[PDB]
Amino acid sequence: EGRMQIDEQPGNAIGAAVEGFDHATASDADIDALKSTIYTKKIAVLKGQDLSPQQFLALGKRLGRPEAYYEPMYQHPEVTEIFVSSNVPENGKQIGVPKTGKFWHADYQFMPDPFGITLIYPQVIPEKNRGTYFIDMGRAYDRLPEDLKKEISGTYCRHSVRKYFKIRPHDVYRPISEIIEEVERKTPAVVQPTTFTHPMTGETVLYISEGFTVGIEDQDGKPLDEELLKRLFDATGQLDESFEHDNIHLQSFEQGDLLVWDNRSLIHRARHTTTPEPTVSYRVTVHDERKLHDGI
Ligand SMILES: C[C@H](CC(=O)O)NCC(=O)O
Ligand SMILES: [Cl-]
Ligand SMILES: [Fe+2]
Repeated sequence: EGRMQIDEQPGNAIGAAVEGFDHATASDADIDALKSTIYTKKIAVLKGQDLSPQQFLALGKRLGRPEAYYEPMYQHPEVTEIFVSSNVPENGKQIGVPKTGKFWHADYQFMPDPFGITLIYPQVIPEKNRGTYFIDMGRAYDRLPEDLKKEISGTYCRHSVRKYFKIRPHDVYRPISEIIEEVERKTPAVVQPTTFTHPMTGETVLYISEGFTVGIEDQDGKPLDEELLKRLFDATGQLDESFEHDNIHLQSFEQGDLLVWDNRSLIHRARHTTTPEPTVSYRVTVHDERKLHDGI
């Protein structure tokens, strides 16, 4: 230990690069500084990581408690805790699930107890169309018009996987209404405060995403017209299919990079499939020392 170096982007710019990180030997202070960087700079890019799937899980265990994805078709064949996004067949077989995350979302936002930290370890990186898009929803909250902050004050949002639940191999020949009903039973919509206070930073986070947030309700639980959600999606940059909105950050990476990011503050989205270049990434998702927000 005592060799890790963190290079934060200047000022309010998102992100930091982390050199000399070895998960097997990092000190307690090293991990504390890395976690502080994640919560403050939102994306930490670990450089020069050459890890097996088993070692990648070991690295995640240094940061928190891993949770495996609740649908197992996403899981790595050797490591249940690794979620695999892949469109490269292996021995002709589909590993993980292709073309995941083509919509704005925070990970597990449709679940009652979402984890605070997402780790992505790219395996196959497009030459041209690489990277992941991000919006910092605490910064996006701050940039809302004052009256729009007022309009969501005291409201609650409903989040559900019902739009982007992916058909599974064993769903073939089932009637679609059966699958729709099963999703509502297995993963019922969850209600969260529209905004919450980040336990680590104190920031107010606007916890919505176009992909999972399906309704908004007033302070008494009465459903509000979803045009409010559309206006919030619009203001925060989530309806811009050009990805030019000022809130949007394109995070690129190179071989050996490993992204660790704040899954309270950030929403993210895969790029458009503007090229046929494949993507393969391994994901570990960990709970840290606090719940997503104090109301959980
Ligand atoms: C529905 C998504 C997975 C996918 O894009 O197929 N869930 C990812 C997550 O919430 O962690
Ligand atoms: Cl794109
Ligand atoms: Fe995701």
